[PDB]
Amino acid sequence: LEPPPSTFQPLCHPLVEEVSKEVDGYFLQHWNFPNEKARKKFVAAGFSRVTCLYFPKALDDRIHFACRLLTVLFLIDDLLEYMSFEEGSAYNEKLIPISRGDVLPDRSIPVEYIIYDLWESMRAHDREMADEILEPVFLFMRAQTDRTRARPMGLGGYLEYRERDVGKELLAALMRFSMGLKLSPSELQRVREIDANCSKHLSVVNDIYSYEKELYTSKTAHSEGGILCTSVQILAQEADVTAEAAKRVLFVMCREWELRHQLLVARLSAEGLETPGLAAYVEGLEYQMSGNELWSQTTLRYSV
Amino acid sequence: LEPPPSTFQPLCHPLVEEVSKEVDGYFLQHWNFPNEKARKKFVAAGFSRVTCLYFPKALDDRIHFACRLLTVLFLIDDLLEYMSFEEGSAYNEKLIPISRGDVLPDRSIPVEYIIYDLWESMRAHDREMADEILEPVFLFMRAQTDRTRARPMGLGGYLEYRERDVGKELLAALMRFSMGLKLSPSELQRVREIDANCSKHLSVVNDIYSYEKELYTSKTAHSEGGILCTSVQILAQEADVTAEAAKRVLFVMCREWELRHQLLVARLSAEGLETPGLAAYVEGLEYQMSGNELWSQTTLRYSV
Ligand SMILES: C=C(C)[C@H]1CC[N@@H+]2CCC[C@H](C)[C@@]2(C)C1
Ligand SMILES: C=C(C)[C@H]1CC[N@@H+]2CCC[C@H](C)[C@@]2(C)C1
Ligand SMILES: [Mg+2]
Ligand SMILES: [Mg+2]
Ligand SMILES: [Mg+2]
Ligand SMILES: [Mg+2]
Ligand SMILES: [Mg+2]
Ligand SMILES: [Mg+2]
Repeated sequence: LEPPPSTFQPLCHPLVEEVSKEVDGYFLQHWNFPNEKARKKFVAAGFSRVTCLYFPKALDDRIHFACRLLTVLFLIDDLLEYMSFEEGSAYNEKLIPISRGDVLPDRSIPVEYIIYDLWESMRAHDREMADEILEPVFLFMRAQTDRTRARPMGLGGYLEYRERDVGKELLAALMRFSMGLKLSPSELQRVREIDANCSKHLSVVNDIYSYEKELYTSKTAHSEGGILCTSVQILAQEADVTAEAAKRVLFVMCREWELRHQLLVARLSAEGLETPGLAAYVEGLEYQMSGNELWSQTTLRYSV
Repeated sequence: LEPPPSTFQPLCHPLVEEVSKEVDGYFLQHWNFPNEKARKKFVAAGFSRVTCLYFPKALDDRIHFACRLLTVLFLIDDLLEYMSFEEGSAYNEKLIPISRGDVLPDRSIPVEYIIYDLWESMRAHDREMADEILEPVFLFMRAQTDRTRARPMGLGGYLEYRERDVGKELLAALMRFSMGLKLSPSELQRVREIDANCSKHLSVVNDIYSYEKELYTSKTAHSEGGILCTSVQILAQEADVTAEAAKRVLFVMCREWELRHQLLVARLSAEGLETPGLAAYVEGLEYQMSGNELWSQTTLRYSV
C-alpha cells in the first residue's frame, strides 16, 4: 500500500527510548497478560512510541503520563472485543468513578489500580489540566459500546460517531496537558472546524491500517464487541469495491483533509484570529495526523 | 483536473463525421430550438460524436439510430431542468406510449413525432432488438423525475439510483442493437455484475465533468428540475471537503472500477463462461467507459 504524498513531516518526542522502556516496564510488572506470547505482542505494538509520535512537543516531565494513559486505553480497547455491549459498558463504567478518584480501586485488579494511580499522579502534577481530560475520556469510553455500532451507517454518519470512538477530544486535552498548553474557551470554540477535520484523518488513517486486524476480530471475537465498524468496510460496500481498493481511495481523501487543514489554519490566521496558543495547538494537531500515520504504517499491531 | 492513469483506450466510429452531419441536420430541421444561440450550442455539444465514441463498433447502417435516440434524450434531459418534477413526469409519460407505437403523435409537436418516427424506423430495421430498448428507456425516464432526487442520499444509495438516471440499461440495449449483438437471457445474467460496475464508472465520470454545468443550472433553473443530484456533491458533503476535492477522490474510485471490470472479465473467461458474444459485449462496455471519458473531458457542453 503506497501512501499518496503528504507535505506533513512527522516528529517524535526526543525521550521516546527512555519513556518507552519505563512505561512498557510498568505495564509488564502490573498488567495481567495471558501468556508470554501476549507480553511480547504488547511490547511489539510500541504504545509509547505512538504516544511520542502523537505529542512530540510534550514537556519532558509530562510525556510519560500520556504514554501510560494511551497504553492502558489500548489494552482495554482490545479487551472490549471479547465482550457484549452490555458487558463492555459495565467494564468501562466501573473505571469512571475510579478515574475521577471518587472510588478506591480493588488492588487485586490491575486495571483498577493502574487507572486509579495514573489519574492521581496526573492531578498531582497539574490538577486543572488533568481534570480537563476526564470528560473527553468518558465520552470516548461510552462511544466504544454505543449501540449505533450494531446499526448500518453511511460514511458521514460513521465519521460523526467515530470522532468519539477515536477519542479525538481526549487526544486534544491530553496533548494540551502534555504540553502545558492552556487555551481559553473562546480559543477552543474558534478551532472546532479544524478539530472535526483532523478527527476524520486520524479515524480513516487508523481504519486503513487496522482493517485486517479488525476483519479477523469480527470473525473470531464477540458478536457485538468484535463487530466490524470502519470506513474501509463502509466505502467497500457503498462503492462495491474490495477493501484494498477502498483503502486506496480513502487515502486520497485523507490527503484532501490535509489540504483542508492547511486552508483552515491559513484562514484562522488571515481573519486575525490566530493566537500564540492556537498556533501551537493547530501545529500540535498536524503532528497527531502525521504521527498516527507513521506509527500505523510500521507497527506490528497492524502488520501481524 | 488531471485524470489518473487508465489502461482503457477510446475508439470512435469511422462514420462519425457523416452521421453527425446527418443527425444534427435532422434535429436542426425538426426540433423546436428557441434561437440561433441554442442551435449553435446544440451543434457544439457533439451528441453524435459521443454516440460514436460509445458504440464505435456499431454496424454502419445502424449507428445513426443510436445517434438519433441519444440526441433526443439529451435535448429532453435539458428541457426537464426548467420543469417541476410533476411537469417533467407528465412530459415523459406522454412519450412512452408514443415510443411503443401505441399512440400516434401530434404532428404539430416536434418531440412527439421525432420520438414516434424514430422508434418506428428502429422496429422496421430490427423489431426484436428495438423492442428490447423500450423498457430500459422508460426506466430511465421515470428515474429522471423521481422525488428520490430531492431526498438525502449517501454514496451507495446514489449509485443505485443513478444506474437508472444515467440510463445504463438503455445504453446496453442500444449498444447491442447498434451492433446486431444478440445475447441469450442466460448470457446477460452472467455479466450482470459487470454491468453494475460499469454503470458506476459512466455515472461518476459524467458527474465529475458535468458538475460545473449542473451547479450553474441548480442556481438558475427550476429548483426541482435543476436540483443538484451528483456524486460530487454527495461525497463533498459526506466528507466535508470541497467539490474539487471530491472530484479528485472520485476519479481514483473510477480507476478502481476499471480494475474491477478487468478482474471480473478475466474471471469470466477463466471459468469458461465468456462466449464470443459476451467477449464482444464486455469489450463494448469498455468502449462506453473510455468513450464517455474522452467526450466528457473535451465537449463544450461541459467546458462552456
Ligand atoms: C493514539 C492512537 C494511535 C489512536 C488509535 C486507536 N486507539 C484505540 C484505543 C484508544 C485510543 C484513544 C485510540 C483511539 C488512539
Ligand atoms: C451517453 C452519455 C454520454 C450519457 C451522458 C448523460 N446523458 C444525459 C442525457 C440522457 C442520457 C441517457 C445520458 C445519461 C447519456
Ligand atoms: Mg480497537
Ligand atoms: Mg476501538
Ligand atoms: Mg482501528
Ligand atoms: Mg443532465
Ligand atoms: Mg439527467
Ligand atoms: Mg451530469
